[PDB]
Amino acid sequence: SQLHKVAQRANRMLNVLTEQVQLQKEFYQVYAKAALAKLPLLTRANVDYAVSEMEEKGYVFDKRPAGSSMKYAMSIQNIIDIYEHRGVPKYRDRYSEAYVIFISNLKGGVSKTVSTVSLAHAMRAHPHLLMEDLRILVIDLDPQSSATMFLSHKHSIGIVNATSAQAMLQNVSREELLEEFIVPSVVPGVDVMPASIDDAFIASDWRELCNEHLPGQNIHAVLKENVIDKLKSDYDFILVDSGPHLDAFLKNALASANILFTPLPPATVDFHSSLKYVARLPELVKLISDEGCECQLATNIGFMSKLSNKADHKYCHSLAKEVFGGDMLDVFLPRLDGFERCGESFDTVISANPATYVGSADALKNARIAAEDFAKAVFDRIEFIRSN
Amino acid sequence: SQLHKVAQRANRMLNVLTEQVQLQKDELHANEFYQVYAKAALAKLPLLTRANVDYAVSEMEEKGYVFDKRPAGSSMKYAMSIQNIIDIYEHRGVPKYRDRYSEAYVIFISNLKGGVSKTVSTVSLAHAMRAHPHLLMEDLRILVIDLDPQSSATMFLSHKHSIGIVNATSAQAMLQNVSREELLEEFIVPSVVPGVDVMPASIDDAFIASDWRELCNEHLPGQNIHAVLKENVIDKLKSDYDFILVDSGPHLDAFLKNALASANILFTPLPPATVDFHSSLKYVARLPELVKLISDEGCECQLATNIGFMSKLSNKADHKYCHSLAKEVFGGDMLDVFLPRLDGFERCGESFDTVISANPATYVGSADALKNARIAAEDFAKAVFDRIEFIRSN
Ligand SMILES: Nc1ncnc2c1ncn2[C@@H]1O[C@H](COP(=O)(O)OP(=O)(O)O)[C@@H](O)[C@H]1O
Ligand SMILES: Nc1ncnc2c1ncn2[C@@H]1O[C@H](COP(=O)(O)OP(=O)(O)O)[C@@H](O)[C@H]1O
Ligand SMILES: Nc1ncnc2c1ncn2[C@@H]1O[C@H](COP(=O)(O)OP(=O)(O)O)[C@@H](O)[C@H]1O
Ligand SMILES: Nc1ncnc2c1ncn2[C@@H]1O[C@H](COP(=O)(O)OP(=O)(O)O)[C@@H](O)[C@H]1O
Ligand SMILES: [Mg+2]
Ligand SMILES: [Mg+2]
Repeated sequence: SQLHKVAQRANRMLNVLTEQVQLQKEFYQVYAKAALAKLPLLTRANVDYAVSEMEEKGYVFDKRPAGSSMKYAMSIQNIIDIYEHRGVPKYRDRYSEAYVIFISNLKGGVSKTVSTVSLAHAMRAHPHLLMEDLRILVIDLDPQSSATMFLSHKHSIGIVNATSAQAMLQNVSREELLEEFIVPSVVPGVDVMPASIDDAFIASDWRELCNEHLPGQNIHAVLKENVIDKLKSDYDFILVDSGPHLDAFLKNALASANILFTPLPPATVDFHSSLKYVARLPELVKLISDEGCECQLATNIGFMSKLSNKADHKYCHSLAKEVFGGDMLDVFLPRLDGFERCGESFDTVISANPATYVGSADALKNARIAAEDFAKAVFDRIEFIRSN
Repeated sequence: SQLHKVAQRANRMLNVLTEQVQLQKDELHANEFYQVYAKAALAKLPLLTRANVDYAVSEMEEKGYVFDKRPAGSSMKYAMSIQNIIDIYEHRGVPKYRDRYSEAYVIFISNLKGGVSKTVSTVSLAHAMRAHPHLLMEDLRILVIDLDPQSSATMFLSHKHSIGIVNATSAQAMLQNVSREELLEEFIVPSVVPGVDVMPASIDDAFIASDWRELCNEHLPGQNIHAVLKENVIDKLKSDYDFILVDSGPHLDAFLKNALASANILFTPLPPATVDFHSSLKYVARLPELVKLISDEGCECQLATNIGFMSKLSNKADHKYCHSLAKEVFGGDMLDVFLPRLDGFERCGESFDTVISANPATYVGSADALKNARIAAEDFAKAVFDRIEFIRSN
């Protein structure tokens, strides 16, 4: 019974490791005052007018020493406050309930996680969307916790116990969710409900686990009802990311989504595997419905992901347009060195500090712009869907 | 309901692309594996000498055996393939592995924490043992059973256009319960290295894992749901392979339980980062419980032991520390060799090549890098082979 023998030493080392991590436990972006004029609706004159009026009222802007005289170091919140002061409404002023996005595809490694966390940070901080003052939550439902690691700071969560899966089973109050399950990401305004390796055991025993702690509740509606419905007034966008496993987490994510996006890989074979997922989607929803709840799933938008300037890639892109037609996004996510490098250190191209970036400055810049163009394209497609 | 319309079109496009893929398929040739040895280098191998190699070659040629030769400047020179070397050992009367072990030994490199190298380790172990310079006299027959719908093992083992669109998968074989002969002819496919075969996987298997219980009750009425891989596949191929390695995704589902119930031994790749190592130890502590659950609902696992090894290890300060903790946890069951993080592995990984199969004439990296990683795979495979020999012979 040596498995027990090694298992017991393992159990003891865990407590030793947990102590080592708990004994170890920021956005870089600021704007010069003059730089705000480049933003929509702002001018050098109206920014100075709003700034002086706010300071007269008592507001204090962030500043940082610039050699001799000290200068304004506008944070994203400072900019958002300036738009508010000037009477520009926020996104929540026209939509009164969180919209749920699920970037999904049974084929793994196609960028579900990177496009998810990039979309969240880039919508928040997009130059043209700051006036929208977006509140965004990313719910991680993959036990591998890739979204969690991208959104938090290494020595911030350390060992996570309160996970999205735990919240689903415990069925707590809006207040407890906000206070004990949700954690802020590196970019203020974007939050994450983390995941951990222990959730793999939760997924495995979902049936029985639901009978015990959630007697009578439909097994596919647990995330929507015990978590998302309680946070509907606290966020403008809620993005769910799960692993590629066709299990309870994936089904609960599907049942809670308002819209789906499918990242489409460009290599003929990966594209082929992705189409099988696209072809069986209606089958999965039917299955969910027939045995419980209905998905208020609007449409499924496709976008090429990790696209390169290669004959075969352009060819599959041609085929994707044919398959998705109108539901094809006009913007794609290019394969770029910036995404690759940031991916290595679990940074989003929006959160990576350019001063620390171990790579070409241009590569980081180009990737940020790609993420911004993709986020703007997604935001506008969603605006069209919700405005009609 | 445009969801149905997009699906319809996706389906039509699928059929189109299937045909286009099938037409591009290129049949694989066993005599194409790149590795060849100079006749003179054979004397460096175990049990061979300059004189007994010269005698063996001459005696074999006299019986009609023909060794390939290639122009090398001023003369044509022998280009010895691994099969030619295996045949020289046989000519000399050296027994093979199957002459002392008559049933396949099942290995499962497992860990619920993902990206720890379960796949690259499995695939590198399979190719590197078969083609290890010091294990050629064993003439090994190795099968890799891919049970991950993402099919990473399948991709590493085959050539892009050698396999085509996959339908006959490991998961399908488990449900169809076909004969030994049908498995050998319709499901098993050869990898780029002769002697190492693969039972492939495909994205469709994700639906099979999800509906497992209903599918078993329907296609396999009355059979224990944890005993399917062992009884419908592996037990039938026991005389056909020396080692059978199983690779599944990092999901606690039927494929992983079926692999556990089938293995003779387990290896746990242990990642070097504190938190990853931490997630791995949670898996190691829960193993007994996993095995116990399977025992309670059906079959008993015959898992000998669980050997741990450091994977993607770097000569770093923090890594050295976790390596110490791993020793304390696994103790005598820690392998002495580790798989280091190396650019060769990373580059080969991007093109789904094994560092054993990668042709140095095509490698888009430094020659030293590929060579270093090939040697690291060979050292790891020999250590694993030696450890299993000790267990099986004592
Ligand atoms: N556009 C891109 N360009 C370059 N690398 C990318 C891009 N999108 C994702 N990646 C990288 O590809 C891998 C797979 O992406 P990931 O988001 O984890 O996929 P899923 O979430 O599909 O498994 C990661 O290692 C990631 O850093
Ligand atoms: N924000 C995060 N939260 C949790 N885990 C993380 C985070 N960022 C990275 N990780 C995990 O920790 C590891 C850190 O890599 P490592 O090379 O040890 O880092 P450093 O060199 O930062 O110690 C990764 O392989 C990953 O599994
Ligand atoms: N020793 C290594 N050095 C460098 N890269 C490695 C090494 N082992 C694995 N990798 C790379 O790490 C990734 C994860 O390995 P993989 O075998 O797929 O893990 P699992 O099978 O753990 O999901 C792949 O991109 C792979 O090529
Ligand atoms: N042996 C294989 N069998 C099936 N799919 C493979 C195999 N080797 C690689 N692949 C898949 O095909 C892709 C090949 O990359 P890609 O950039 O399209 O290649 P090329 O540029 O070779 O067309 C990988 O991302 C992987 O998903
Ligand atoms: Mg992911
Ligand atoms: Mg794998």
